[PDB]
Amino acid sequence: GLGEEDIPREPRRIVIHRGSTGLGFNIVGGEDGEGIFISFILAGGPADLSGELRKGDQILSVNGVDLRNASHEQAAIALKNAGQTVTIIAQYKPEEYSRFEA
Repeated sequence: GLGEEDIPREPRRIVIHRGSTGLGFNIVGGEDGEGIFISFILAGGPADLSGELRKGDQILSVNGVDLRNASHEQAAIALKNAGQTVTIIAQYKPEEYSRFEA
């Protein structure tokens, strides 16, 4: 069925050190079964300088807090409260991201 043939990418661990405005990305999703996806990387911000996160990554967890079925507000709160050194588990899911961004 739909999604069964998506290419699975291995989840990755990305450690981000918070900067003056945050972690340097934005998120969409957290509603209607859509997970939390990175939609924006701020130029020069922590996520950018790390070089690892990208648009279309789903954030699976933040500091071990599961965000697979979290609301958008829950995800934003988790990111706000994650401290100075933030451990993100992300999985690049371009097929899904594309289906949800249409």
